[PDB]
Amino acid sequence: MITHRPRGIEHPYARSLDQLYPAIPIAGQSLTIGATTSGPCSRMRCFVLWPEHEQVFDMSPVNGWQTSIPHLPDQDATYYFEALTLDGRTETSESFPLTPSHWSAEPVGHIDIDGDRFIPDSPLWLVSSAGTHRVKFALRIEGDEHVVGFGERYDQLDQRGLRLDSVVFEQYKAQGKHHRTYLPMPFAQVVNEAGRAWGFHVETTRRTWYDVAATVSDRILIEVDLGFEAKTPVVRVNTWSGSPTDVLNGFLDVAGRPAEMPEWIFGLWASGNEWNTQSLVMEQMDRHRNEGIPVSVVVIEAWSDEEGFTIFRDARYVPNQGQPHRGPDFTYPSDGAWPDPAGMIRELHERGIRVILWQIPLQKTDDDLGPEALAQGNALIASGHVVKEPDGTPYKNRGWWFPNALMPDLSTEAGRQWWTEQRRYLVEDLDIDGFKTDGGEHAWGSDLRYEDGRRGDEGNNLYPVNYARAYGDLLRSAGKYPVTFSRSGFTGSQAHGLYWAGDEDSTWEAFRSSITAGITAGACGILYWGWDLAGFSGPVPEAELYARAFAAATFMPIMQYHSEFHHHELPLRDRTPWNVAEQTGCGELIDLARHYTRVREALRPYLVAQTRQCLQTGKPLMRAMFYDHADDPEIWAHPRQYMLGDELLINPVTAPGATTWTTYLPEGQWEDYWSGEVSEGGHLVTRAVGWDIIPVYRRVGAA
Ligand SMILES: OC[C@H]1O[C@H](OC[C@H]2O[C@H](O)[C@H](O)[C@@H](O)[C@@H]2O)[C@H](O)[C@@H](O)[C@@H]1O
Ligand SMILES: [Ca+2]
Ligand SMILES: [Ca+2]
Ligand SMILES: [Ca+2]
Repeated sequence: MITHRPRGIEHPYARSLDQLYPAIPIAGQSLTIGATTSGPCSRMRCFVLWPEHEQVFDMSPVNGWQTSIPHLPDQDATYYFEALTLDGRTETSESFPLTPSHWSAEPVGHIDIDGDRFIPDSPLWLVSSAGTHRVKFALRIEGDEHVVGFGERYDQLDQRGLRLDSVVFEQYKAQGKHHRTYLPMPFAQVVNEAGRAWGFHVETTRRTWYDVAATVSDRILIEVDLGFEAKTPVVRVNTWSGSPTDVLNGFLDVAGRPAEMPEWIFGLWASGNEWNTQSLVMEQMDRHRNEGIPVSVVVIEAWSDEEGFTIFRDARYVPNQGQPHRGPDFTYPSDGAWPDPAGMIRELHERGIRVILWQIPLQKTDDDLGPEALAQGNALIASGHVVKEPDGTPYKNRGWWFPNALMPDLSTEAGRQWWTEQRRYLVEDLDIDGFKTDGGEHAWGSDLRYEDGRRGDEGNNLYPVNYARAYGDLLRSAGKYPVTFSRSGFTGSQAHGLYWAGDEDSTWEAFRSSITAGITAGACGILYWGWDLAGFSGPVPEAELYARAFAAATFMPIMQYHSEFHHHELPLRDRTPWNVAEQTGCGELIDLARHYTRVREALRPYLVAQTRQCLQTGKPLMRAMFYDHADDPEIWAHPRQYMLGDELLINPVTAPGATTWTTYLPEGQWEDYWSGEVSEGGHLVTRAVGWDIIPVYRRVGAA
């Protein structure tokens, strides 16, 4: 048969071979029409039925076929495809509607917005006979203003001069180079060089695009998807002005505010994907103890049966019909991977170490699965609590990671509870302390259905917010802090747990990119942020990178090392101080990890106290210079310097071969963290940088 889907697979940054490009066809511009066949074909044509004119296009093959209409007429039409199979059948497709759109400056909708930066007659509305699909409007920016926000960004702090968008996506590595993110938000601050700021927030969970004075040097062009249903269009844009802090506080009053968190999150977090037995985990924690490199949290990713992510690997149990297990349901073989998971967790607690288990918001449907995971899958579908296609059947994951997996519907209390009830015994009976809530970026499709009544145009970006929320609520209901550790999010994510910057190679550019990610994330109210120090993917980082990154990571909100799955191949890829020391032949890295973990522990009361202040003030912890020094033009030339709380100015060393490093100190008296040497502000200062030093300066208080 012939397959044609007007929007295609709806990969946000890519197009399939069976769609219209553009997906919302535009009168005047060109229209590319693709379709696929399930068997081989010698020929295919596209018939287009306008009122008085018929046209037939000989499509060219890329089993994909394609043609294009160079200048699209402004009339409603219909189209269908005719293919000739190699065996001589003529196949014919369904009938499809073509309703070309145009931009009009007529008051089709209303943009509800205050403040004097809105351009009164900039609104353009993309309209057809089907309705109103997108709006395009503008805000003016002045020659001394800088733009920071749009969530976690990996390319640069100041977004002025760039074209970007805000859609949840998984960009596997090089997020900076590709200009994408796991955690965007349709919000930004605009900060001038006299200390005053304004901000804006497009109140939607639909996709938004921004041209931040790239095309028009004094205009921020905003484009907003109005969505599948296409209803009289009203777009609400919240706005604030005052100090940079007033503006971020504005947004948090709407979006949500960070939670209180227990002090144990500020110790070193140990992680490695190939710690996949109880003995591998304990071997590493005993090594931490014996080396004097204290760890406060261990993350176990490869803990489960790798089918349902609810049961420890090799656990034995009576089969359930998909209802939740309790802890006494399980017997653990002595010679299995996890002989006594409750015993591991108890012992680790007795040592002061908390345990976190990886989770994914996907239910595998491989044909390899055992009976328990199939039953768990059928029970999820049977509950109704599954994201659905327009036809009502379950959404099958369109990615190549976990292909065709189901996606639990976490849009309602009942669906979140259904999903997390399967995991409750882990918290209540085995006593885990939290979850690495990975993923959430898998929902592609404008026309998907959620139980809250949203379609995919609004629900898909909202998914990771609901997802982190789900597990937080599980943990609260079990008497524990909502320590979730997530990589994706949206407006609302501020209130739900901790965040890390995702997947990167072990490179200097990724180190730089990660700093930028933490600062930008802080600037949109993601307070509890971390990253995989020195990178998690590929060969172990070179010694110099690990040294510089470990140092930097000591002065960031969440400090952890992690390593990617590598099939248990050789050499070992752990980012442990000892493995990186052995692979690099630099035994000194173990001492250095001792040194900086001692600094980390001494830093913990400051991290606790400054976090508490951040909750009241609204200011980030990992804090861009403009929050306290926006009246100093010179801060913008040093965008990878940042404040850690009110008192410390941090400047990581991000270049190999560096023996000195230069820092810009803002106005005031400053004190070298390591030597006590006093410098006066308003000046550049230079520091020797042995690997035991990262430039850090403390404000000099009154005597
Ligand atoms: O064993 C659990 C799980 O491990 C790997 O995935 C973990 C990986 O997922 C994302 O990429 C995160 O961003 C990383 O930090 C994590 O290490 C395997 O790929 C997966 O198949 C397996 O189920
Ligand atoms: Ca049972
Ligand atoms: Ca005790
Ligand atoms: Ca198979």
